[PDB]
Amino acid sequence: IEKPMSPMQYARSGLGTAEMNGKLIAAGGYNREECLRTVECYNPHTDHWSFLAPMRTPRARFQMAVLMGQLYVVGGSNGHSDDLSCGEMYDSNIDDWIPVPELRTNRCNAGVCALNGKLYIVGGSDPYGQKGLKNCDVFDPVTKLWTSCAPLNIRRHQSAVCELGGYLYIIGGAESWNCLNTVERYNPENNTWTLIAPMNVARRGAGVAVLNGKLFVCGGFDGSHAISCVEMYDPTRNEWKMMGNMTSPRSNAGIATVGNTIYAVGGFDGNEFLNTVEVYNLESNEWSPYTKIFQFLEHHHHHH
Repeated sequence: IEKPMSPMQYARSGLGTAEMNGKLIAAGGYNREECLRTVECYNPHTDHWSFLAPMRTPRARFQMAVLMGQLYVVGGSNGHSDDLSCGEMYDSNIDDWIPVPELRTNRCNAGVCALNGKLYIVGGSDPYGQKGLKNCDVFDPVTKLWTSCAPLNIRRHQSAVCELGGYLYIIGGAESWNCLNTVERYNPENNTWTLIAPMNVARRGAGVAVLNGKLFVCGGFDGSHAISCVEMYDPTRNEWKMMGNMTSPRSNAGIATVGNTIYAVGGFDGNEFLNTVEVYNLESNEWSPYTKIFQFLEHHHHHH
């Protein structure tokens, strides 16, 4: 009737995550052992993880966006001594990755996000530098043409990015070794970045999920700890609020909304690389690694 959620097969950090067909996608990332090209997929109804088609090459320190029902991955790094990594598009119907040569780059830890049918690429860094980038560039996957975009006010990498209400929010990150609690909002109507209410806690490698028309920033690294703090942002009020803490501290983990439940997966807890998963509960304001098993013949469930 109730069980702790099945962890991933591989421990992952610096992974990309996204929702698709009511399932949680966890692509790539790395750990103390290796870099990953495998893509895992959690079915909440059956509480099983399964593999999607692997990426062309191992990819970590990258971000993933959904654009018109399709996953795009941009940037990242490997252990193959090859800065260049072609962009990849995932067709959910075929279960295979399509190359997008126009998205080939060596940019790492950049915010990758969709908005008005275009793919935004914000901040990040060359795979060796710690100094951030202000750069913003827009890719139209239909016309395959790039277009210029106003730069950030503050250079940053490992920021959490997301789209809500037709604006982009870039959240925290790091400038050199300095973690940021600053948050910038992009307005595509007049091409501007605005500094909005900062977070309570400065974070790099934090994750974000949009739910109930609000942003839920979860985890990251505050210059000392890999933390488990969660603070929400309410656009209509322009202010942050500390929420229930994750059951594990996670930096550079995977944060995404699947259905109307926020999921947290993988990450680095300060000592070990994680493969665990947990969910947030909105009304109760609590995280839990437990899930209630779906039975369906009398007492029969997918765990036999």
